[PDB]
Amino acid sequence: GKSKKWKEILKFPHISQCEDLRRTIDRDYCSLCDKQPIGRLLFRQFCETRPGLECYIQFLDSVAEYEVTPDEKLGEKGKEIMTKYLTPKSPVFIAQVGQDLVSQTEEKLLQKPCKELFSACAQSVHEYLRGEPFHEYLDSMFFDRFLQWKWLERQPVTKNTFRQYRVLGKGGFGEVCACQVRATGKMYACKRLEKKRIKKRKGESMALNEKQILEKVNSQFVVNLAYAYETKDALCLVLTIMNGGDLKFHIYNMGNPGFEEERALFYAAEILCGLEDLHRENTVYRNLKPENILLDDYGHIRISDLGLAVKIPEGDLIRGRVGTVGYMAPEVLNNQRYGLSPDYWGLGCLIYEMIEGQSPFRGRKEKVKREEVDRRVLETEEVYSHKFSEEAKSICKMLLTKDAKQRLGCQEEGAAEVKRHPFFRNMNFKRLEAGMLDPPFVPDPRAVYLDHTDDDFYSKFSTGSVSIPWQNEMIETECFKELNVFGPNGTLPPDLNRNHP
Ligand SMILES: Nc1ncnc2c1ncn2[C@@H]1O[C@H](COP(=O)(O)OP(=O)(O)OP(=O)(O)O)[C@@H](O)[C@H]1O
Ligand SMILES: [Mg+2]
Repeated sequence: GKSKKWKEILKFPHISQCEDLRRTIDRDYCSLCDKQPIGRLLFRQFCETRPGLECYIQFLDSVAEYEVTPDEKLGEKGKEIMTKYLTPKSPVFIAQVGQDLVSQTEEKLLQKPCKELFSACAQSVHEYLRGEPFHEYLDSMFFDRFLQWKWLERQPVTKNTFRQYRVLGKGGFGEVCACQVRATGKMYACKRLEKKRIKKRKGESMALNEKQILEKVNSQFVVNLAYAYETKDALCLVLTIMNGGDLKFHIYNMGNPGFEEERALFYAAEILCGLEDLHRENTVYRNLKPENILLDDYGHIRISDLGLAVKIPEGDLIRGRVGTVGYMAPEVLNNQRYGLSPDYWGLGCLIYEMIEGQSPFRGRKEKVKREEVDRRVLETEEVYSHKFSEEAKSICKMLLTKDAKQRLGCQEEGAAEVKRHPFFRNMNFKRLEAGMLDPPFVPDPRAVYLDHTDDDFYSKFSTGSVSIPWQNEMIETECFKELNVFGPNGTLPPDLNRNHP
């Protein structure tokens, strides 16, 4: 439900207003033609204009198809790409790949198909497009149009930018509205943080830390920040909305308690991919527990509640002793200096609890004081049942290795070590990362499953819209599709023409 007036509020500014942006935007190929959703479409749209560029995009498109293709049909899709782009006769023959590079891929398929067959040629294409095609696209009307989208992105976010609907919960610092953008109609979830609740607690530092972690992560498996605006009586964090309920609910109230191993595997796989993205920024999450893994409407999961997460300077350790009783890694309970390893401890606790329907150190039916829980965590070896394949016992007791020095993924290799583990022997992370795999359970839609130091913090926190999620909102809500229109027969529309404003 877009507002009746949306075409105006999202009206492109005239190109003449974007001059500041033009000189300040850093002209990085990978950012402007790929990381930024709308710049990606604008560049691809620029390549369709000239013919002989268009085959390079058609190629990269099919490589992406081939990299997820079911392993049974991998080489079958390879042959098709070979007879379309890697053969001199074909009309969409890509020449900047070189007759060398293709002759090598020709025997790569004769030497059995792997997902990285065409990865060679693809880089050859990206190395070319970064060159001449990019700098034409910059001095073209499609980057002028990209600047207009950026102009709208940087526009100021206020309470009137949204519609705050039913409240889905209550939080430590405030309630969690279910807000909608007026112009686009996209649904999000507000995290309302009452003012004085921060002021009395001196929680500014941990509030700003959360906002900053949230906006620096672009992951499918971690809640994303789309907006950070301040109001007269709160500070809002607009995030990904997740209505599928949380994992705790599905482990216990929907479960046996517990999942089939194959069901738990899917969840683990995504949680693992989620942790990998946090760990690219060398950020540690530390709050892994079932009730913090949320499900969306399609049935996929994301990691929620990052208020306990901190960036770690590369090659430096942190100290904490924070978390939840029974989901705290040994090194945390001992208040030792640690790195990212607590998060693989948490993976072990999440895979165990999903298969067995209870914590690896606390019976679902057990009364135990906090002390004995921790004692077990540090001293007792957990037990497994016939609910666990050999493969699943293995991964868990490796992730639940007391000594974080011999714990999975805690070596230089990292999460790559964990994906290889035989528990994911049947999991295809490329297709998972691509959404090709169907979640095991799909949730039914209609279900319930006062000074200047503050003025400083306020403005540091209230930075506005986040770039990547805001451009995705435009595309998703077909606001890009409708508004991104040019002139009849490839001519300058009036908003991109300097001759008449
Ligand atoms: N991404 C989201 N989408 C929809 N609702 C969400 C989302 N994230 C959190 N919530 C809701 O927020 C409510 C709980 O609030 P919140 O997590 O902020 O603090 P809490 O419940 O007091 O405990 P804690 O923060 O320590 O986990 C729940 O009702 C949950 O459904
Ligand atoms: Mg919270």
